[PDB]
Amino acid sequence: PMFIVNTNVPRASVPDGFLSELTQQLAQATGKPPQYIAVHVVPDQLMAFGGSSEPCALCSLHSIGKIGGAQNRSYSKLLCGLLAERLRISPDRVYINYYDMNAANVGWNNSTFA
Amino acid sequence: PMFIVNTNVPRASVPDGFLSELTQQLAQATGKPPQYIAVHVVPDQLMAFGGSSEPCALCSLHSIGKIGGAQNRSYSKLLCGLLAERLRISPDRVYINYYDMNAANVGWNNSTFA
Amino acid sequence: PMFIVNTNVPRASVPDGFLSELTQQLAQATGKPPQYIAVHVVPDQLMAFGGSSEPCALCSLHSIGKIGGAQNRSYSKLLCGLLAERLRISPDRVYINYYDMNAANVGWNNSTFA
Ligand SMILES: */C(S)=N/c1ccc(-c2c3ccc(=O)cc-3oc3cc(O)ccc23)c(C(=O)O)c1
Ligand SMILES: */C(S)=N/c1ccc(-c2c3ccc(=O)cc-3oc3cc(O)ccc23)c(C(=O)O)c1
Ligand SMILES: O=C(O)c1cc(/N=C\S)ccc1-c1c2ccc(=O)cc-2oc2cc(O)ccc12
Repeated sequence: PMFIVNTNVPRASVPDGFLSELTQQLAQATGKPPQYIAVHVVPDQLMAFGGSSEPCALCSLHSIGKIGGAQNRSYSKLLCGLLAERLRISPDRVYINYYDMNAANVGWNNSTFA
Repeated sequence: PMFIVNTNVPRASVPDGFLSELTQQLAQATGKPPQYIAVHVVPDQLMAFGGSSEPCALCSLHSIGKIGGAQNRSYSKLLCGLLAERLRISPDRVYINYYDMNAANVGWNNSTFA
Repeated sequence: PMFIVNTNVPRASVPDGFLSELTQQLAQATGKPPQYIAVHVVPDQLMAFGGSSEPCALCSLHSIGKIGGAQNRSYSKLLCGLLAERLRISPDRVYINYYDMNAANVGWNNSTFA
């Protein structure tokens, strides 16, 4: 998986170990080796949700395949829970866009996963 | 809808209240309340368009329906107009990628929309 | 094409002229005029790949056509090669998401490409 979180929460409010925790939790949820997991947290953003710049997040979760999608709900509970507990963002001010990529459309190590 | 603008315009030339302006304009364009509108503006970016570092933008509009058909062109007129008038970016140095999301691929508030 | 690189390598490591280099290399690889190419480099990011904060990147290449099995493999060697040589990022710590955009779904200059 590749998980990206864009948030207006400041850098100082992102706990030490947060990328580690995302990685470990994504490994547990997908059941796939953690060595392939990419995580990206982007704090201090100029963002609003519902016209308010209270804490919010816009996220992306990319997975590689064709039959992917069934775990989206489970991921939403997991990831909203992490953003709430760690970054103090209300789950109702988070969107997570899920993208199931074709292997031929993901590059890695000089080629693609096709 | 979720609207994201990445630009090399500096933060100081982003007007005060610009997030609210985007939200309001999208509320009018959609005919739906501001409540579920998310906006994200990213200034100060290292960008080039056409080999030039004159002001430019790369944008995304994600919507669960409410796009396609003649709506993408209408959005482009609205959103290029706003970026030209407020951020002083030439419309010919803006790209906007439109994404018609499936509700099952959008997470929010611990769940997904379908 | 539109090429975006998100990386934890510092801004201070990005060579002067890297945006121009990416623009020219993309032109020659995709066969598209440099005048239409957008590049966006985002350094200093809070990222991990495989649980490690060693240099890594998450990239996107959007194109209206010119995306496919064989083309993407070639692009991956080219783009990993530039990230390795210029930014010192190992190719096995890079993902590139390729998006074949329909012209109807790309806004530009107050309108869309189709
Ligand atoms: C998150 S995106 N986890 C992840 C990343 C890469 C891979 C993986 C492949 C996925 C899908 C494929 O069709 C082929 C894959 O091949 C490899 C090959 C090597 O060497 C490493 C990883 C992948 C997975 C995965 O499911 O295997 C998961
Ligand atoms: C921008 S992304 N505006 C937005 C976001 C979500 C929703 C909305 C749904 C949209 C599409 C669906 O198929 C189902 C939706 O269900 C809900 C349910 C709840 O509780 C809140 C919002 C949505 C809208 C929308 O206009 O309804 C708009
Ligand atoms: O001509 C192209 O293949 C093209 C390539 C681009 N490169 C990266 S995203 C961007 C845009 C276009 C293009 C473009 C691409 C597809 C299409 O159907 C129509 C197009 O029309 C154009 C008109 C113009 O004045 C300028 C460019 C286009």
